[PDB]
Amino acid sequence: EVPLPQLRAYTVDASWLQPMAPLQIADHTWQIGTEDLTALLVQTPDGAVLLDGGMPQMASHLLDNMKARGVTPRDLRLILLSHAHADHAGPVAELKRRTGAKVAANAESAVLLARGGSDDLHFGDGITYPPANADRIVMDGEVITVGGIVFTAHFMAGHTPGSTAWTWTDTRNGKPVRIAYADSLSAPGYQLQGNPRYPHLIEDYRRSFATVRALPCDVLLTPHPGASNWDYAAGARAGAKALTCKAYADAAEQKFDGQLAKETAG
Ligand SMILES: [Zn+2]
Ligand SMILES: [Zn+2]
Ligand SMILES: [Zn+2]
Repeated sequence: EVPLPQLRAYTVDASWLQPMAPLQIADHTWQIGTEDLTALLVQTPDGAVLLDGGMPQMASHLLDNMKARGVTPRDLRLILLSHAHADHAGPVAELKRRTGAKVAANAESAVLLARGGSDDLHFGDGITYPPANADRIVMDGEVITVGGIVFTAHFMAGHTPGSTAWTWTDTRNGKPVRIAYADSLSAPGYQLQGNPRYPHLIEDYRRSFATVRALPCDVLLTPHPGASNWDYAAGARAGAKALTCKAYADAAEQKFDGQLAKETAG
């Protein structure tokens, strides 16, 4: 006689959980997550912004890195998200409890975050995390300002309904640097065609390829750094091989077209 299976934890490649010291991207922007998951700290005179936190177990590491940057828990003002999957929004509930931070997200991302990633359109309950509430709902193109840095939301639905690119202008060498943190454009294991839970999935992805292509984008970063050819473990040449937003979108579209053809054949 055979029991039901044990719950299966969401396990990931070791590099996704490998701590790294803060890596500066521009004057006010740092990568503070792990070697293979992005978490961006943007430091302003009036407090800090975090874009993504990575996995649930990364919360204390993020706070240690924030401390090393001179940002105390009370100084963290705002959390923004690429998308509300466990490997990017994982520690958000805990960060809210341990810091001053409030969350701003679009309605789709807010709804998914509030169910801790459960009943995912594609993953079901396979990949979940502690639920958190959004404090502010943003609309497409809406801006949020913290200590004079202005962040713009660009909706790029597909990977999740609420997938979002965030853009802001930092400086490097007295010159402006237009940073584009573009969300994932993957569809890992997704049913793309005739998906009853996401009927216009293909059209949304196609629109999202165009959105990403057109972002203001001197430097592209992505939640999975490898998608944009970043190597956080490579120090001074971490960003050297980084893709443009144009090249990222193109590569994603080509991958997506191949996946569509494979699905039709499958
Ligand atoms: Zn400044
Ligand atoms: Zn995801
Ligand atoms: Zn991911």
